[PDB]
Amino acid sequence: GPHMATGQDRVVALVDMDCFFVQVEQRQNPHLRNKPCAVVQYKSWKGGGIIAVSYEARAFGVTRSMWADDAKKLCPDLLLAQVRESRGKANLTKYREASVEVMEIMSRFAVIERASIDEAYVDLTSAVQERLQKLQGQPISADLLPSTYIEGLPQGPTVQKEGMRKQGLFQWLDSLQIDNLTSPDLQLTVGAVIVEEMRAAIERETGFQCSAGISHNKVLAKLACGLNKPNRQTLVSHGSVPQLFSQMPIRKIRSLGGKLGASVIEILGIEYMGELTQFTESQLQSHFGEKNGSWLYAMCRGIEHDPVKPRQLPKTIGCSKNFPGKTALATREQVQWWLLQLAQELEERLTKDRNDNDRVATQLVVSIRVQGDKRLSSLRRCCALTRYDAHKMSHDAFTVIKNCNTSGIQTEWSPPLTMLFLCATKFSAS
DNA sequence: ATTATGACGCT
DNA sequence: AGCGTCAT
Ligand SMILES: Nc1ncnc2c1ncn2[C@H]1C[C@H](O)[C@@H](COP(=O)(O)OP(=O)(O)OP(=O)(O)O)O1
Ligand SMILES: [Ca+2]
Ligand SMILES: [Mn+2]
Repeated sequence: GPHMATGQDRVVALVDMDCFFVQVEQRQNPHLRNKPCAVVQYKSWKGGGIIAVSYEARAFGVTRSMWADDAKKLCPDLLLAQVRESRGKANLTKYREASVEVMEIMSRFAVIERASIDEAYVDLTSAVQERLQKLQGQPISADLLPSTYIEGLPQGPTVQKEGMRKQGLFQWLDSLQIDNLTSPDLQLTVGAVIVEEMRAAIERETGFQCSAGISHNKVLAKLACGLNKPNRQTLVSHGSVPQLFSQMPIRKIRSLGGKLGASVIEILGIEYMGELTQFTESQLQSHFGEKNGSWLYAMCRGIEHDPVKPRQLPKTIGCSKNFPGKTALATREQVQWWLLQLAQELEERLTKDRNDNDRVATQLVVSIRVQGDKRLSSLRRCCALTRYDAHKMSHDAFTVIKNCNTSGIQTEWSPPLTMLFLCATKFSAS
């Protein structure tokens, strides 16, 4: 009862860019705006691989991971923008720089945690408190929430989508108790007002649209964000959780989309997140471990305590390339040339990072894959990163991997390498 | 031949 | 440390 924690202590948002790489290309090339279009990397093999898809193109069934030649079968008028190639490889610099544009705007409102190239968590608890006091107990007008959905509403006692949105928003606002400054529902609502402001700022200052989730923790905020995309935001209240989770496949919750989630389903014989409430914490810990068990017990009740970490910059800077099928590297000269290409991109990015962010990487991680292994990485080795010099880094990378070569002949490389990966890690202030 | 990343957990 | 998982 009264001592039962409800995980309503924080206001957390997740802001995620809509079809991000496509918007970056659409800003650059107005011919692509408001069109079925996708971003592709490489081209020779099956037209290139799609990595981002506009919502117009999704209507035709175009998806990520599709070959462009195959996407064209679904959508003959599909427009394409290609990822830049430098030093023989895809180069994602344009999108990383566009990401920084957005992250720096978000950071004006609150502490953010960079969660991917196109999304960040926001801890809005303090900002909400401040806005609540400037608000002096006045009601919140629907006009302040023009793109907000309230998950679970409307309910009870109609045709258009925007009509439904407003109906639900009005039910929510009509029920709000605005003279309690510690009401979690009110806090979420004020959070949503701030996120409208944040999203407007992002669009005004970059041209990019985004969606957002507002809830009491990161997992619910992420889930919320996806419920109404694109260009909308969704508030998931604590009270909405039992109905929301009652038909929510376990795999939809962040961290449960893989083997652990499959094991929860198989071992317990359930399908939906809500069904987890019928197990004791000890039961869940017995199957999934102490940490996962406790996390699942709380999470299926809408409760999670993972903090929004104050980190805007990536912790590592890496460069990787696959060499599939017959392109697998089979000579020492090949392996060395590509290590140099990777190292040259890495040096460029590291040198910029040092100037921008007052830090230096101190460790170089080298990873490779060998033909026939279908693990992502076959082998990882580290060495000291003491100078931002591509020839040195590529020589050092070669040194730590050269013994992987089972070939008798020095020139030849066996078994052929199907992936190379250089990663700069362990940053120190500089 | 579903590529190029990036964070965090386990032992 | 080196490997595995999950993610976008
Ligand atoms: N598996 C991947 N491989 C390479 N790049 C990816 C992959 N997944 C995502 N990206 C890139 C391209 C995306 O535009 C960008 C952001 O990803 P993501 O948020 O999942 O989708 P999205 O922004 O393209 O559309 P959405 O509107 O559904 O969020 O990151
Ligand atoms: Ca996105
Ligand atoms: Mn994303």
